[PDB]
Amino acid sequence: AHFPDTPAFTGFNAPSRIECDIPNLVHEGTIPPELNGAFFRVQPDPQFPPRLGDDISFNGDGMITRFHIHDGQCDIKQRWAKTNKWKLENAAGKALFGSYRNPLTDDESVKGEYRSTANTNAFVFAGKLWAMKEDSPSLTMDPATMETFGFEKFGGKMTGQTFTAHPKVDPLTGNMVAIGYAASGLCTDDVCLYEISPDGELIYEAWFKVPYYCMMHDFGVTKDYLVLHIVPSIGSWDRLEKGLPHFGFDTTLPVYLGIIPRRADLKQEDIRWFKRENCFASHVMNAFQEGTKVHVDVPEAENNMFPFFPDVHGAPFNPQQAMSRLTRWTVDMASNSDEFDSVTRLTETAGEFPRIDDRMTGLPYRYGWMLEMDMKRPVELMNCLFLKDHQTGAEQHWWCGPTSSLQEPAFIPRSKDAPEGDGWIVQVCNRLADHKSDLLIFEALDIEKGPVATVHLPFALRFGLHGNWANAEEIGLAA
Amino acid sequence: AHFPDTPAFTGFNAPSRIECDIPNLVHEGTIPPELNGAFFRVQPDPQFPPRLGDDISFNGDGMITRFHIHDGQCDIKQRWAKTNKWKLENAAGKALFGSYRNPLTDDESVKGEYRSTANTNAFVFAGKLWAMKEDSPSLTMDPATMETFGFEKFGGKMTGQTFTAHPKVDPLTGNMVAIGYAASGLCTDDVCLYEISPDGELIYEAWFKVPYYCMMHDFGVTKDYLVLHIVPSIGSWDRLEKGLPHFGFDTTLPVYLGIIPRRADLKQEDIRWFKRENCFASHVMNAFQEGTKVHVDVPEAENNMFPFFPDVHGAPFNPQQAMSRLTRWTVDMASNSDEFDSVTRLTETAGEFPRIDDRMTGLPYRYGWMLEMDMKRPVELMNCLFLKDHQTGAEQHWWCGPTSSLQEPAFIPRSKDAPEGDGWIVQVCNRLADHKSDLLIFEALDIEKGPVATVHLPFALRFGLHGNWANAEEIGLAA
Ligand SMILES: [Fe+3]
Ligand SMILES: [Fe+3]
Repeated sequence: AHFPDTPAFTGFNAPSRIECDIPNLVHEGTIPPELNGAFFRVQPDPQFPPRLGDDISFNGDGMITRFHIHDGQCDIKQRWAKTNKWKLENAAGKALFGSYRNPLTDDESVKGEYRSTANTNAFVFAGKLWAMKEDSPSLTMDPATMETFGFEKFGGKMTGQTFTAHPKVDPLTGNMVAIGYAASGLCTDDVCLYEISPDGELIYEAWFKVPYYCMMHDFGVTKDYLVLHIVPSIGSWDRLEKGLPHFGFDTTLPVYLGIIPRRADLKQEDIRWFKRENCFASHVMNAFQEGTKVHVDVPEAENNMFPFFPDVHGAPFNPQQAMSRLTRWTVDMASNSDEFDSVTRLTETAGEFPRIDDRMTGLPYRYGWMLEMDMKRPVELMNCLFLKDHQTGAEQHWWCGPTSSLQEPAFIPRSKDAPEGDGWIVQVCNRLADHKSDLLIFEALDIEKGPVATVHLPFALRFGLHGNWANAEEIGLAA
Repeated sequence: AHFPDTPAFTGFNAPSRIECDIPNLVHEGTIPPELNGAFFRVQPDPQFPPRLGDDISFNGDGMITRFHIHDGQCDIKQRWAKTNKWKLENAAGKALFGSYRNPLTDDESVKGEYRSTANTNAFVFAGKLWAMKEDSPSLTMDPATMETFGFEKFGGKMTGQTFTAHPKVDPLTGNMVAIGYAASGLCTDDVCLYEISPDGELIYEAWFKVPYYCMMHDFGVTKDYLVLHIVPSIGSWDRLEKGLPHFGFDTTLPVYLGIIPRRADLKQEDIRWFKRENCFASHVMNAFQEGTKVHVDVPEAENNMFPFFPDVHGAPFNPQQAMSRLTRWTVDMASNSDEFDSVTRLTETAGEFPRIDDRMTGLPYRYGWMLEMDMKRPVELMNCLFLKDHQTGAEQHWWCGPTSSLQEPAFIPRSKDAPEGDGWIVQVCNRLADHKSDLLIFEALDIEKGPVATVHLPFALRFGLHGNWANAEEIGLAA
């Protein structure tokens, strides 16, 4: 394959496309013999050169990595998420879909096809692996063999056209809670709220409208509510006609937080929109209720964090204003006005990719992990694992050294009823000087001493998005 | 896996064990659209940590790489050669066989098992892939799927216990010509000569004895003769009992060249042994007859080339005396004495891994390729591809640059009846600074301009041994 000689396709961003199997990877330290399950993660990775001759990172085809940890060893299986795009392009021997979220650039042969790359999450639910991209229904896959099933529309009961890549699991029921924005077509202001039962059946789909179409990438869930931030990374057909990146950031628009009842009978008038000044947030650590209030913890930045989705008024990217710090947004459902009850920065540590012990989804919670950017460290940039204790305020940091960077952590519980945060953190480390990757395993509440085990891969993973652990019994692997 | 922190298992020698599939690898330049077939090569690569806690390179399990070149692209498939050793150790979850060519160090559970790692050649013949190790019958594999069949003993017609990893194909018949040394058991002086017809049936097996047991790694074949050099890298049960490496070099023993009739009716008295002073040679570029003479071209060194098989009298390794240069050994079957007719250095270029256009096997020939060690080049060591023209004397060199090294080249003919050397050279390049490998494709008689195509692998291969091209119709791949 002849790929462009551009930054998105070179160096750390060289196309990989490795499908492989390796058991018993070379490792150092002690892999807890308690562990029996697998960590799934996804990397965008282009099957073919892009039609335009360049592209962005968020547009590579989804390649799924599984790290099966058992018997004190770690194995790898890596396979493509075989979306309709993947299959059509594979059969044609070339790219047929064009630029990111831009159907105007697709070959005529694939008009009316799902454009999903399934490249944003590798999530386990209802005995399936969900390879997820927020512009289409989720793909599903067999978590044991990693074969692909297809797109999931729940027996026709899902009528929305899209499904999130940030599903939540409510611990009170085991339901998956999801959204789909642009639900009636590209750039529409319609959103669906979905709840799926543990058996994988759609329970309900509820439609509503938002203040403006924008990237609704993530959200929070509480017992009673969907908690939906409205942040003006906006897109439009006009942008696409003009050849611009689908999204761009508008610093002149307000930010909202919508509190939407988790109810099949939802009506637009049931929703409360709280309003604040322009800022940027993408991911949700967790949300929870307290009295008549809703709290959501997000990495908040002063301005846009996506250089590839630029300022709509032509301003150059501002890295300093893109620094994000975990911040609690609180709204009171009993309040008179639409003002937030409070906005409170929770740490001065800059970071992103927030995670919790997912058994605390929607509940008051003590611990949060993030990828941290510590710009004071020497470097030759997400260079630390960070843990925040909301009860005491305490912070832990672990630095991966001067020639490495880190990918999103994932929490592994010791047992179903173990206390919050009792378990391990796993995360990919990019060993950039060695052009390879490690899988690191930490004691989840004692990270400063470093990983208790380091699993070496004999090749490099690419930049990853989201990932998750599941125990073996949830994914068809050996007890 | 916990591997030793020793040079044989670290850095470039880190265990890989990658089984993978990647079509349409990222590449630069122009892959000739004429090419339609595959290059197979083998790397020793340990499935498990060694029993002793250290080992040597020549003892890793054989991992087979196939580069399928077609339609102007290159694909990779990499799979283990599943020897009985591989299978037994895989089932046990640990190493059971011990040190190199040393049955005394094996677990009792595998007494009486073939110790083959099938790690020395990946050769195509009779519709099969032969994964070869000279201490046992060859393994065979499906060249299309790369599944393993098992060990080949030709319907019981092979009674020798071993088979070479340097088979030759006689162009006059299409027969495979092979030897097996230590044919009646470890360290014995018995050798078999075998010829196999193009259909894969054993034609004959002929037994003879050699002046002394030694590493009989390679040999030449002419129309009438097996041409067998006797070089004193010697082994013995006593060495093994004393815990020494199986082989060690004895500078006090003479070197012989045996001329053995290619005849099922061979008797010991039919053989002529020519004798010369101590020196070292391992590989054969080619052998051929002229009148009553036999010529064989070998990389000759003054002393041992294997530091891991040390001088039997305790001398430290001498790298200067290990420099090998292509040299013609000529013997006259009509001569009165046992002296060589002549020994003539053919180049001052130092190198090894000699190859020809294999359609010239056993015949007078014009071209030879080698891996060259040019110690005058900057380096931050096999660093050049070398081509010798025996007709004009001309030499070509291509240097892979200051941070790379090269593996064995293989010649690809343009067509069955194309002239000698009309075609391409393929070879793996170790891009050590990038911890990855390239496959290089050269115009076989115009190498100084560099490769016409460079195929990037998204991972590193390990040190390789021998490899071969076959056209698609010889290996079950698409026309
Ligand atoms: Fe995300
Ligand atoms: Fe050899």
